[PDB]
Amino acid sequence: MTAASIDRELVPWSDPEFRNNPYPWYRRLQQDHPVHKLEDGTYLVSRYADVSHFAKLPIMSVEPGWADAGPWAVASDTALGSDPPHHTVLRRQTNKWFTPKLVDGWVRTTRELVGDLLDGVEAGQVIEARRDLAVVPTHVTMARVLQLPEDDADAVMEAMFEAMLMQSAEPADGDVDRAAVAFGYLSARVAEMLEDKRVNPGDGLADSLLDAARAGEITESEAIATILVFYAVGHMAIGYLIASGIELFARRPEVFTAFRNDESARAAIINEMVRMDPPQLSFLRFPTEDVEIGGVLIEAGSPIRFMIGAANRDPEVFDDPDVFDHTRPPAASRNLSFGLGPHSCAGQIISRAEATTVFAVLAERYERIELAEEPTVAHNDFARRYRKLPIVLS
Ligand code: HEM
Repeated sequence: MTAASIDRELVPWSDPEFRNNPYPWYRRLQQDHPVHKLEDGTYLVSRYADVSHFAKLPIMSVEPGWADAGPWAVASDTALGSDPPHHTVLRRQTNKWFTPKLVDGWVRTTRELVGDLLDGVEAGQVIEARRDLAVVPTHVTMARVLQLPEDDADAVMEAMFEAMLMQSAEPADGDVDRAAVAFGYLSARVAEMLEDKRVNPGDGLADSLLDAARAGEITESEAIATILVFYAVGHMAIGYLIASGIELFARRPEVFTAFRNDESARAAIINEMVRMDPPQLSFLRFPTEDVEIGGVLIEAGSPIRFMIGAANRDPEVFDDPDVFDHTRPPAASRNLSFGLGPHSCAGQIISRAEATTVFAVLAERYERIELAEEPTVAHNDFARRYRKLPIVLS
């Protein structure tokens, strides 16, 4: 045995079966190696109590990983790659556009587009739900908040699929070059859109970010990067959650019937979907001083990968963690899928309302969702993805 063969036994990042369902390997990792140092120097932290306490500490920086991330170093000029104090100012620029009463307006776009798609079908028609119920409605919702052209969902989704390959812990040969191609496309399309906006300003979130850079609250590079990331990821993790929830309502029709029959249960159904199938499985921090976790001394500047998916199945927190149950008590009703601490997801309020909206419009019209064929997926060790989800509604 070697350190490398031990790591492959515990977390075979490239293995198709581990990509399709990592949860059996997470259970072993969490039981026997809850703070595990990989041969590359990354520490894997997988117990809920340890991720929830340590990952949000102020000593946990987000700067080093994104700064060294090649094509992804665009995130250094956003909240995702910025520490406080300037992190607070970058987040106020977007948080102020996604308060609950503003989100109630933005998700009218999601409702209108789902209603258009459903009005157009014949009875028994196969709907490709990944594009038509998840990616297009969410892309256009966010493009309309930004006040950017809304017609490019398919190329933006292809670009982001290519850009996410290199976020694997074991990128394939060529994956960093695929991300440079993808970001080259998105940066050129955003530059063309913002040149049009300079000449003809509107009053959306992209104009608010450009005004904040002109006022000196953020830099021009931070305005442009934040517009690019909200535009490009508006469809992505939220499109995965909507497709995952549609597959759950087909495989477990009694959950869709409960969603139909009890409005007061709808948030908790969605949150149980989110606990069980997080679209992002982990995230990195780099502590600014030495820190002991699980009796292991981690030196300043080491990479710590907090394993969200593994934590969300911790039987110290959730009884029968592999069973879907939307009636868990208040102390076992929350999860780490939108992160925590200052970098908790800047899309959380709009994402929960977009999923609520797509599921509510389907429940207004239909009693049952069925899979027309098995779904086609393209998961890796970092991010989950559907390629195709053909369904029939009745
Ligand atoms: C409208 C869609 C979304 C947008 C625009 C969006 C945007 C962002 C941004 C800008 C951040 C960084 C915030 C900061 O560093 O202060 C973030 C963090 C995060 N998001 Fe989202 N997000 C979206 C949907 C989702 C969904 C649906 C999930 C999972 C259910 C998700 C999971 C996460 C996680 C786990 C983080 C924390 C990453 C870290 O701490 O390093 N996001 N999101």
